[PDB]
Amino acid sequence: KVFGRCELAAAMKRHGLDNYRGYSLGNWVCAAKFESNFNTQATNRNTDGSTDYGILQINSRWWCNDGRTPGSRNLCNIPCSALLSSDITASVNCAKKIVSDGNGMNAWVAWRNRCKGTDVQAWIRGCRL
Ligand SMILES: [Cl-]
Ligand SMILES: [Cl-]
Ligand SMILES: [Cl-]
Ligand SMILES: [Cl-]
Ligand SMILES: [Cl-]
Ligand SMILES: [Cl-]
Ligand SMILES: [Cl-]
Ligand SMILES: [Cl-]
Ligand SMILES: [Cl-]
Ligand SMILES: [Cl-]
Ligand SMILES: [Cl-]
Ligand SMILES: [Cl-]
Ligand SMILES: [Cl-]
Ligand SMILES: [Cl-]
Ligand code: NA
Repeated sequence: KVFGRCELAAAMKRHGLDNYRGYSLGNWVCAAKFESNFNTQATNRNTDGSTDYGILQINSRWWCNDGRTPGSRNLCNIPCSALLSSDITASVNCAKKIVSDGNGMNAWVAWRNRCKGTDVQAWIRGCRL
């Protein structure tokens, strides 16, 4: 599914991401924009052989099982395929675990490089929330 901006903002808020670990909704929307362009089916292969999956490009090195990442973990206890669903529940639940791991949203390199410190409220401006 490719979400609309405000559509995704509303979904993330309904799943409790808004201000989760202190990160306002626009941080999450911004991250999803640059990770996936709001496409739940986004995948991308890393240099190390892991793969990032879904709206928030969650990686198989730690977070999910794809059967093809040697030595990896599955700390969200999900198949990585769950992260590609039109239903964002699994991506959100797993993102809550990631952002709690100690480095906050810096776990998303793209967040650090493109969202951190910017006017992230722009990403939710206008939306009925
Ligand atoms: Cl929308
Ligand atoms: Cl947009
Ligand atoms: Cl918020
Ligand atoms: Cl915001
Ligand atoms: Cl990489
Ligand atoms: Cl597993
Ligand atoms: Cl497997
Ligand atoms: Cl594996
Ligand atoms: Cl393969
Ligand atoms: Cl594990
Ligand atoms: Cl599995
Ligand atoms: Cl959803
Ligand atoms: Cl889940
Ligand atoms: Cl933090
Ligand atoms: Na894994």
